[PDB]
Amino acid sequence: MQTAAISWGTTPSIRVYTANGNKITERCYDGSNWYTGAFNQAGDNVSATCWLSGSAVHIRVYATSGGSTTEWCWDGDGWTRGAYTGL
Amino acid sequence: MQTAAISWGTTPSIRVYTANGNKITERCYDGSNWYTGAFNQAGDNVSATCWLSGSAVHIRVYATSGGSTTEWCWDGDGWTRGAYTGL
Amino acid sequence: MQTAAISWGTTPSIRVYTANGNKITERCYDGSNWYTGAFNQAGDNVSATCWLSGSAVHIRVYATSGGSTTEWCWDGDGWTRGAYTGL
Ligand SMILES: CC(=O)N[C@H]1[C@H](O[C@@H]2[C@@H](O)[C@H](O)O[C@H](CO)[C@@H]2O)O[C@H](CO)[C@@H](O[C@@H]2O[C@H](CO)[C@H](O)[C@H](O)[C@H]2O)[C@@H]1O[C@@H]1O[C@@H](C)[C@@H](O)[C@@H](O)[C@@H]1O
Ligand SMILES: CC(=O)N[C@H]1[C@H](O[C@@H]2[C@@H](O)[C@H](O)O[C@H](CO)[C@@H]2O)O[C@H](CO)[C@@H](O[C@@H]2O[C@H](CO)[C@H](O)[C@H](O)[C@H]2O)[C@@H]1O[C@@H]1O[C@@H](C)[C@@H](O)[C@@H](O)[C@@H]1O
Ligand SMILES: CC(=O)N[C@H]1[C@H](O[C@@H]2[C@@H](O)[C@H](O)O[C@H](CO)[C@@H]2O)O[C@H](CO)[C@@H](O[C@@H]2O[C@H](CO)[C@H](O)[C@H](O)[C@H]2O)[C@@H]1O[C@@H]1O[C@@H](C)[C@@H](O)[C@@H](O)[C@@H]1O
Ligand SMILES: CC(=O)N[C@@H]1[C@@H](O[C@@H]2O[C@@H](C)[C@@H](O)[C@@H](O)[C@@H]2O)[C@H](O)[C@@H](CO)O[C@H]1O
Ligand SMILES: CC(=O)N[C@@H]1[C@@H](O[C@@H]2O[C@@H](C)[C@@H](O)[C@@H](O)[C@@H]2O)[C@H](O)[C@@H](CO)O[C@H]1O
Ligand SMILES: CC(=O)N[C@@H]1[C@@H](O[C@@H]2O[C@@H](C)[C@@H](O)[C@@H](O)[C@@H]2O)[C@H](O)[C@@H](CO)O[C@H]1O
Repeated sequence: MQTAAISWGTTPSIRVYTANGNKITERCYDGSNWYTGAFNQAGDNVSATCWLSGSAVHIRVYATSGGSTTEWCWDGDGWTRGAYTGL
Repeated sequence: MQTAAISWGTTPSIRVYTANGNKITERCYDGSNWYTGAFNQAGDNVSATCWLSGSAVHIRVYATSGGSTTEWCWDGDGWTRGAYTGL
Repeated sequence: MQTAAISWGTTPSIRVYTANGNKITERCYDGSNWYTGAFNQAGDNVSATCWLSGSAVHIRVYATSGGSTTEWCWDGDGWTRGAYTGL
């Protein structure tokens, strides 16, 4: 089981991505309880990065399944497939 | 052997967490030599994130041992167990 | 195959490091297409962190090959070996 962690803002908000059993899932903290996030994609390995434009977070998650990495994008309205390609 | 890296401030300070042999340890840079940090917890996988409140760093380390992830918190006065729960 | 991801600035710029087959490589985004970066070093595991001094990025990549981690530094003019030592 393998994780990636990101955080932003002053609360802060935290997101922890966990790869387990070929599934990546997401747990979320926004200042009170931890909860399960919307992100669900295939993979055995995960990394992530984020940035703020004002108060709005943008997240990129790099989900690797076997020999292929897929980027997933959060830009305020759902998870969308990004343009990233690997070697 | 698997690592996680965080950094903050303008020096910068860097912390590198290494999982090896079911032990996670910490090496630290604050502008001169690298040294061994106080963090020691069980795990075969590690991620980390941090933020600043003014000059004061807050660190969260996610230590995974088998099928369970535990959060460890640095908030200026020692490492304490966090509220994070996984699936 | 295992990745690390960093990002900076407002574009943003993103760097994704991938360890595969004992080689770590780098893919780069600066606002248009993804491209292959200059970084190439040995390892089966990678983490990374970065910071800005004004507009200038500084990157540290921690490349682990077997039982040894080596730090690699980007400070505006090529990749150089850092002072990091592990246990
Ligand atoms: C508190 C919370 O849950 N916020 C989530 C929110 O997730 C909800 C679920 O709580 C609910 O059960 O289901 C609905 C779908 O019917 C939804 O998935 O979704 C919102 C809207 O996308 C998002 O809240 C925003 O979060 C940011 C954090 O900076 C900010 O506070 C903003 O004002 C909120 O509106 C939350 O979604 C999670 O966080 C995202 C950044 C991303 O990680 C998601 O995958 C998470 O589910
Ligand atoms: C330079 C240094 O060592 N700072 C450490 C400091 O660690 C010391 C050890 O050096 C000494 O050998 O043992 C004592 C215990 O008897 C202690 O563990 O501990 C201080 C206080 O917690 C902390 O320094 C603070 O670091 C921040 C960095 O932003 C800042 O400069 C502040 O002004 C300092 O007081 C250092 O602890 C390390 O960094 C922490 C953030 C965390 O990573 C720890 O696990 C590290 O040991
Ligand atoms: C757009 C781009 O490619 N920028 C790279 C640039 O890489 C070039 C290659 O494009 C070309 O094919 O080969 C030459 C060697 O002959 C070179 O490797 O290299 C520049 C200069 O080092 C660097 O651009 C700078 O990037 C920063 C990003 O913040 C900023 O925009 C600045 O103004 C640019 O000058 C790019 O190098 C990449 O990014 C680095 C941070 C690091 O990740 C490298 O390993 C990447 O190759
Ligand atoms: C926000 C931005 O800089 N660009 C968006 C486009 O690219 C997506 O995000 C960037 C950061 C990088 O992760 C890409 O791989 C990813 O595809 C995106 O394609 C476009 C879609 O309409 O939206 C831009 O805002
Ligand atoms: C600093 C903060 O926002 N909350 C602290 C509490 O939660 C701890 O930190 C947050 C960021 C998250 O990592 C939690 O899982 C973690 O438990 C903490 O329980 C409380 C203890 O007295 O202190 C708050 O400051
Ligand atoms: C930029 C800085 O704080 N120090 C540089 C020196 O150390 C290198 O960078 C730091 C952040 C840390 O990663 C070290 O392990 C790494 O060696 C560097 O040795 C020196 C070389 O001339 O340049 C400093 O600017």
